[PDB]
Amino acid sequence: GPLGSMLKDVLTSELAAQVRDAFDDDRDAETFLLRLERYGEDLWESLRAVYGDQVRALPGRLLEVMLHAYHARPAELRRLDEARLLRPDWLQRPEMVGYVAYTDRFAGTLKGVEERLDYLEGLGVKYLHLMPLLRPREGENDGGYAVQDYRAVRPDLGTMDDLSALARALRGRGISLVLDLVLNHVAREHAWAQKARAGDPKYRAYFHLFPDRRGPDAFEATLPEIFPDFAPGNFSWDEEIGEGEGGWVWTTFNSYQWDLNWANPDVFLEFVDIILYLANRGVEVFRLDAIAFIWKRLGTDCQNQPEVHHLTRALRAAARIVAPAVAFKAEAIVAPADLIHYLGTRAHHGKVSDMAYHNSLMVQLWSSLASRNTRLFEEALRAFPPKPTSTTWGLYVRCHDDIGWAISDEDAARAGLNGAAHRHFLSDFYSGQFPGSFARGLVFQYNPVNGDRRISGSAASLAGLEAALETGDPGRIEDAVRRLLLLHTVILGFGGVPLLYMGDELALLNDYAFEDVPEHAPDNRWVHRPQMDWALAERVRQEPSSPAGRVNTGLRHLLRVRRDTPQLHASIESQVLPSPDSRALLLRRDHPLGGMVQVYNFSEETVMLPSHVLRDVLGDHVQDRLSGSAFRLDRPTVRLEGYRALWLTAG
Amino acid sequence: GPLGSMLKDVLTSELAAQVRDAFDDDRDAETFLLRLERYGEDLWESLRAVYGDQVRALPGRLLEVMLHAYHARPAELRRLDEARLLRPDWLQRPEMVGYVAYTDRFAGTLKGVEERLDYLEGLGVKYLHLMPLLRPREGENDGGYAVQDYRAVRPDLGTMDDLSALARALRGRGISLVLDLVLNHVAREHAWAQKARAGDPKYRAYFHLFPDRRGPDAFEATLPEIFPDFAPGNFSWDEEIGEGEGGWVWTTFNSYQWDLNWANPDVFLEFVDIILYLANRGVEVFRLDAIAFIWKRLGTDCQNQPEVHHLTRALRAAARIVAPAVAFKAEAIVAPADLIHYLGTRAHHGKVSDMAYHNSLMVQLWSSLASRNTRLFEEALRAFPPKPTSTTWGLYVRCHDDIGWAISDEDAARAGLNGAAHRHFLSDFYSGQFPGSFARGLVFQYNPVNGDRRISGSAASLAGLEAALETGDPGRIEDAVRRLLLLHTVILGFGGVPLLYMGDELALLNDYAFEDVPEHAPDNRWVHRPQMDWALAERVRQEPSSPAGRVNTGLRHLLRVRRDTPQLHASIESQVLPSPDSRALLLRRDHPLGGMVQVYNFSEETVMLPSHVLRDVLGDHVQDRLSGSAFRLDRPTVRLEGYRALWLTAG
Repeated sequence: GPLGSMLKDVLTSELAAQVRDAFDDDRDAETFLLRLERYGEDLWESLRAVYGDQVRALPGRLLEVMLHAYHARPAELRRLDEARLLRPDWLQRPEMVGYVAYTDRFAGTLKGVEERLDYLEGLGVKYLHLMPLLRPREGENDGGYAVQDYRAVRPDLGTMDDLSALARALRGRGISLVLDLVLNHVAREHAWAQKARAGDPKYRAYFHLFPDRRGPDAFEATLPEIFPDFAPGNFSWDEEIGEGEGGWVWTTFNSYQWDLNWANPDVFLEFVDIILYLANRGVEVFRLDAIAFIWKRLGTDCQNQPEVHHLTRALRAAARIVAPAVAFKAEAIVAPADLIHYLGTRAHHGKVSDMAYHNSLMVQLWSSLASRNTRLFEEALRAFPPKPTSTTWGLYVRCHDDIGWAISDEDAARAGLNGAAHRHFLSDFYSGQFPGSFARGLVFQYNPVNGDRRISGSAASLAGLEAALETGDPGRIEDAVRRLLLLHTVILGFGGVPLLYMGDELALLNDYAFEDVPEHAPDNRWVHRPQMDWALAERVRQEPSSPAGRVNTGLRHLLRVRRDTPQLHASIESQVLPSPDSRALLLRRDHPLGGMVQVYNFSEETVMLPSHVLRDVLGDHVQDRLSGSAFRLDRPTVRLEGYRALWLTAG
Repeated sequence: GPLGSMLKDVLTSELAAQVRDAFDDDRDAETFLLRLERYGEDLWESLRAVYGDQVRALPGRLLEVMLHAYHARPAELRRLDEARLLRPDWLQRPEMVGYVAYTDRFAGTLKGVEERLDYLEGLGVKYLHLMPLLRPREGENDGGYAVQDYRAVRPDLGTMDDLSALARALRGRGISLVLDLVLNHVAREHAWAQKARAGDPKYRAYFHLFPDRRGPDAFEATLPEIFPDFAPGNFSWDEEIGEGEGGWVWTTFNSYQWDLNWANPDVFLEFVDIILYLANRGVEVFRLDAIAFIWKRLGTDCQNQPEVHHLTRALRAAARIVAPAVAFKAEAIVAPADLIHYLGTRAHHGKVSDMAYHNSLMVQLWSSLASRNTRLFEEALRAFPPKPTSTTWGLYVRCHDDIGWAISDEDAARAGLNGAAHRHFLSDFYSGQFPGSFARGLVFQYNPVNGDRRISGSAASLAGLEAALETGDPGRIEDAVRRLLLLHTVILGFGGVPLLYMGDELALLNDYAFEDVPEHAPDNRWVHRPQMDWALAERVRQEPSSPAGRVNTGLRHLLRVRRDTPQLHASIESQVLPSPDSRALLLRRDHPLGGMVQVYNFSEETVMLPSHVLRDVLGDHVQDRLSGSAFRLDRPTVRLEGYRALWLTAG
C-alpha cells in the first residue's frame, strides 16, 4: 500500500543517486542505470528471498563493488560486452565447440597455452575451460578445487597478468576463456578459514561451525556421503577451532574443503567481488562448481534448496550489470525437472544461468553403449521439461570427474528395467567385472553402507580401446574406435556446446602412473586426468591410420559437419522419435529449413531399421550430412552397420 | 583466392576508416564499428545478392546516410536502443498487447492520441500501430496507402514534432509506436513521380515505365489482379509520361499507386533514409506494407521473389546498426513454408524480420466459426515449419483490409475437403448468402474471370451481432458475444502479439455510412473502418451487461489472464493436439513450468469431449486459467458448452 510503496520509491531513488554520483561521464551513468533497470528487480527480489530485510542494508555495499568494477573494466572488455549484447545467441551457434584442460597438463603454464592456440583453432575450438588455476592449498588439493587464494594464479602457471594476456590472445582467435567459480567451499588454509580459527567472529561466520556432535549428528541424519573413502560424513574435527579444544566444521567434500556459509550476505559480497575481478581479467563464462550444495537446511539433503536459484540469479545479475559478456554454467546433478530450474523457468523471474551440463545425456550414452539397448535412453530424455530457448546445454562424453549412474527408478521402470539393478550392472560392466565387458574403468567411492559405486576411467579405456589393444584383435580395435566416434557424434549433434575433454581427440587411455604420485594415489580420478601427449598428437597428424589417428580424423570431420549444419542451433531441442528396434536411437530436430533425424546404432550388430519411421518424418529421399551419401526411404529397410550414425535431412 | 581476398580487405578497411573519421568521440566510433561487425556481412552480402557489383559503389553512400542518422539520433532513443539490446525478447512477453487505429478515427489528431493514453494503458496496450499518417495524395488515397510525402505528417493530424512528442508520451507508458513503411509504391503525386513525368531520367528510373503494350502484356500473362473493380490489371496509362503521348506505368494496386523500381539501388537508399528519419522521431516497429511485391521478374507472379528477403534483411541491418531498438514486421500473404522466410531461416544468414502477421490463423478462425469444424484448422497449422525462436507472430481477428480465403488445396484435402469448394462456401457464408448464416459481410473485389471473392465487414458484424440485434433474439445475441470472445481468446493464447483492432473491444458493427462519402463509397473496406464511439466506450464502462459491455468485460478479463500466464511466451509455439471431436480445437504449449492445453469449442453445441486426450498430456487434475475452476480428467468426459474456451494446466 502507500506506506510500502513510499519506502520502495525512496530506495529506488537512493540507488539512482549513488549511480549518478559515481560517474563524471553521463553516458556511463545512464548505461549503468539502464542495466540496473533491466536486472535490478531480479537482483533485489532474489536477495530479499534469501536474506529478508537484511538486504535493505545491502544495496549500498553491493553497488560500491559493482560501480568500482564498472570503472575498472578495460575498454576492450566493455567492447566485448557490447558485442555479446549484439549477438545474444552466441553460445547456441553450431560453430561453438568447447575444449576442457588443466593448464599444466595441456601446456605447462598460461604462456604455454598461448603457444598452442593454432592447435585449438585448428580443432575449431571457440570455448576453452581451463581447470581450477587459482592458488590452491599445498599438497593434496582435490585437483585445484581446494582454493587458498581467489585473487592469485597458482604460481607455477603464471600470474594474473598472464591470465589476462592469455584471454586477449584467445579473443584474437574467437575463443572464450571459461573458469571455475569454486563458490561452495574454500581450502582450510584460505585466510577466511585461518582467521575463523584464530577467533575472528566476522570470519567464523563465513563457515558452519559446531562446538560438539549435536549439530553434526542432527544434519548427518539426512545427508548423503560424497567421499566416504576420503572424508567420512560431512563434518570434520579441527583442533584449532575455538580457544579450547577444537570444534566441528561442515566439510561436504574433503576434510580440507570448508563449506562456506551462504546464509551470511558477506559471503555473497565476497563472491560478487571475485566474479567481477576475474571478469575484468577476461573471464567470459563461470562454471558454478557444486552450486546445488550452497544452501544448508536441517532435515534435508542440503542440495538444490530454493535459495540456490535465488543466489545464482543475484550473482548473475550483479555480474552482468557490470559485464554483460559474462555467462554462467551450472554444474548440478539432480533430477531433470529440477535441472531446468538451474537454467530458468520462462516466468515472472529472470534467467538463473546461461548453460548447464547435461549429465543425463552423458550417463545414457555410456549406459546404452553397455546394454546395447536404447529404450532407457528414450525414457530418460522424454522426462525432461523443455528449457528456456535462450539457454544452452553443455554436453560431454567425459570430464575430470568420475561417472555417477544418475538413472531414475521411474525412467528405468518405463523401459522395463529395475533402476537399482541397472545401476549395479553399469558399475560391474564399466569396472570390467562383467564377463565379456570391453571396459577398463576403476571403481570410485564404493559405499559399503548402501552399495553405491561410481567409475573412473578415460573415454578410450571405458569404450574398449585399452582392452582391444592388449588383445591385438582388429575387430575389437575397430569396434572401440567406432564406439568413441559414435559417443562424440551424439554430443556434437544433440544441440548445445560439446565440451571435448583434453586428449579424447587422441583416444588417451587410463594413466595408471597416478599411483606413483603420493598426492594423487588415493584418488583414482587421476587415472583419467593424463598429461597431454604432444608426440602422439604429431604422430596422428602424420599417420592418421592408427586407432588414435582414426578417432582424430573422424572427430575432426564430425566437427566440420557440425559447424555447417544449421539444424544444430541450440535454441531448438532434440526430441525422441520412438525407435522400432531397441538397438537404435532416433532423435528428431525441427528447423525452419527442414527437419533432421539423427540415427544411432548403439550395437556392434548390423541393424536393418524399418524405413517407415524415418519416411514419415522426412519423406522418400534423404541425404546423410555425415557421409554425403543418399537413401530412398520407400524401401523396406535402412541398413545400419555396427555403430553407424546418420544425420538425415530431406533431399 | 589472394586477389579476391585482397580486394575484400581493402574494402573492409575503407569502411572502417570512414566510420572512425566520422566520430570525434571514440566510444561512438567503436560502438558503430561493433554494430557494423555484427550486421555488416548480412548487409553487404544481401546487397550483392540483389545488386551484384553495383553494390561496390554503394557502401560509401549508404554509410553517409547511416553515420549522419547515428549523429542525429536523440540521446533518449540511443537509451531506448540499449534498453532493447538488454531485453531482446521484449516482443515475446505475455504482457505484450497491440492496438491498431487510424489516428483521426480514434482521436482526431496526434495530440488527441495523447489525451487517450489512459484508455490504451487501461487495456494493457504496450504496442500501438497508427495507420498511414504520412502526407497522402488529396481525395481517394487508399486510406493513406498512396503516400505523397514520407517526410511530412498529414497536416490535419499534426506535424513531425507532434509525432515525436506522441512517441515520447507513449514510451512514458511502456507503449511502442508502430507505423507502416509503404515501400512498394508511392502516390502518382509524390515528387519522384512528378519528376519522372517531367522527364528527369534519375526519377523515371524509380518506376517501371513502358512506351506501349509490349512489356505490360508480357507481364500480365503471369500476374494476378489485386483490385479488378478499382484498377484492372497491373498497368495504367498516363498521358503525361514521356514527351509525346504518355506511356504505361506498373500499378499493382490502384492506378494512383506507382510501383517503385527496387532493381535501382537509389530506391534502396531513399528507404534507408526514410526508415532512419522516422526511427529518429520515435518509431519502434515498421510494418513492411506489400513487402512480397517489391521485386518484379518476367514470367512470375512478381510476389515473394528471393530478392525480397535480401532487400528486407539489408534494410533491417542498415536500420539497426544505427538504431538497435527498431524491429520490422512483415505483411505477406503466402504459403506457410514461404512465410517463414519473411522471419528467418536459422542458418548462415541473418534474421529477415522480427515479426510477421499470422494470416493463416485469422483465416482458420473465421473458417471454423462458419463450418463448426476444426479439422481444416488442424491441418493448416500442421503445415507450418517452426519459426526462429527469437521471432514473433502478430495475431489478429480483424484489421483494415478485407479477408482473403488463403486456404491451400493440400491442407483442405488432408481434412477431407475440396479447397475451391470450401473457399466458395466461406464467401457465400460471410456475405450472408448461405441460408441460416449469422454473418453480415460484404463481397469485395468479385473477379468474374475466376470467381475469386474477398469479404469486408467488422468482427462483430461477421460474428453474428449485427444480425442478432436486428432479430432481438437473446440466444442469437448470446452466441454472437460468445463467438467474439472465443476469437479473441485464441489470438490472446496462441503465442505472439495480439493486434486488437480499434473498436472490436466495443463490438462495433459495420458502418454503412461509408457509402455517403464519395472518396470511400467505391471501396466497401471502409465498412469496417469506423470512427471510434467514445459515448459507447463510456456506456460499457458504466453498464457492462449490454452485448457490447459483455464483449468489453470478457476481453479485459482475457487480457489480464494473458499477462499472467507465463506459458504464453512467444519463443514457444502452439502445437496441434489432434482432437477426437471435429467441433473442438486443442492446442498444446510446452513450457519449463509445465505444459498447457488450450481447448476451444467452435460450435454452439454442447461438446462432451473425451477426457483421455487431455489427461494424457496433463495428468488427472487440472485448472482452467480462464475461469479459475478445476477438472478431474479421470472422468469419461469434459463438458464444453457452446463456444467454451479452457486454458488448462496441471494442478
